[PDB]
Amino acid sequence: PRRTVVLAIDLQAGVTPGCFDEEGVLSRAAALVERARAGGVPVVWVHHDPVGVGTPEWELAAPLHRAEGEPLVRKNYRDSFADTTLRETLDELGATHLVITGAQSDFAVRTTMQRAAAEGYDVTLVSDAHTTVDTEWEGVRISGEQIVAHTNMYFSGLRYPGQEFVIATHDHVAL
Amino acid sequence: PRRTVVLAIDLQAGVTPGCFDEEGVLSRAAALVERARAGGVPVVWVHHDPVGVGTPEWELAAPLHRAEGEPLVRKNYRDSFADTTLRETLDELGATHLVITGAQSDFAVRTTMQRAAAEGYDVTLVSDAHTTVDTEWEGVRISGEQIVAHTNMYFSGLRYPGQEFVIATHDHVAL
Ligand SMILES: O=C1N[C@@H]2C=C[C@H]1C2
Ligand SMILES: O=C1N[C@@H]2C=C[C@H]1C2
Repeated sequence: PRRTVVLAIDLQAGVTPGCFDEEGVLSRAAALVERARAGGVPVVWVHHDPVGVGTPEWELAAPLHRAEGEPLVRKNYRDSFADTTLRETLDELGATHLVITGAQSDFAVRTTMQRAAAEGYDVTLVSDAHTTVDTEWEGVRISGEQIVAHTNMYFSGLRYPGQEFVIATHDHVAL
Repeated sequence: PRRTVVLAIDLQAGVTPGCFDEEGVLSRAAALVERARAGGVPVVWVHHDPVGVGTPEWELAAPLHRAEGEPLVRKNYRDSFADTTLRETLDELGATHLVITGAQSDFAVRTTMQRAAAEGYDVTLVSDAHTTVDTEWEGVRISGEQIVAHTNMYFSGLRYPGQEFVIATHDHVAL
């Protein structure tokens, strides 16, 4: 019995500013959430507490809004499963398939989606609904755009025995 | 009781050719393995069977050589723990800390090191002893060099409760 859950990670006012394609990604994530709501697909929100619990920066970035009855999981690390209520929350919902949108592509999203895969979930990465910022290391710059693209490349070929991984845009993903 | 194990991933003749800094990375991985051997630190080799089991491409890339008594784990997926004897092998050795070198940075290395973190290991990524190739996706090119650099950036800040993650060069890593 496949049950899909939309998992929206760290889409917070203090996280998304300055990210690649910021307005576009936030708009498509919002559309995805609305599509899920209309289809009766559960949405689970994840917030990174070190952004500053109790501050406006911690709250959802516009135009995102949490609806009544939608779980919210708070975390202190990149992995949304690490020392959190996520697994318990997903088990209570009977989730088998996670549709992931959020930020940042190379940190919380990267770590959570691979953890999800390791735990045995089917996972769909929403290719046009995650983002991050430009960075540089070891004397080379890597743009947010490159990281998003490389992230989608990686996920499109990800495989685990008995598990299914799908890459799709926000308007194509099967909910 | 911290026990360090050097985990050398997919350093195969059919994998490394064309990779960024190919000769350098292979030479430093070899040096690391020799340092580990001299220090009595166990080395565990991982080979990707889909490279072509029984073919020369599957075997270790020069100048790497496996020593007597060094375990070898065979796998079919990016995650070296997925449907393999890795965990059993590491448990038998009492491993608590994994020092990771190998290829490719963005596939088998990326997936194995994050899985290792999820499983609860302390992990050290050997910053100058992993590599991959240039690629492109969504109309943007990302060089092997950029992927290696971004991989090291990611790992340097990785955190889990009660776990330690270290980034260090092959000649600096504590064995
Ligand atoms: O990807 C991410 N989301 C939170 C802010 C930075 C990391 C943690
Ligand atoms: O990183 C990697 N090592 C093997 C060849 C490609 C992936 C699997």
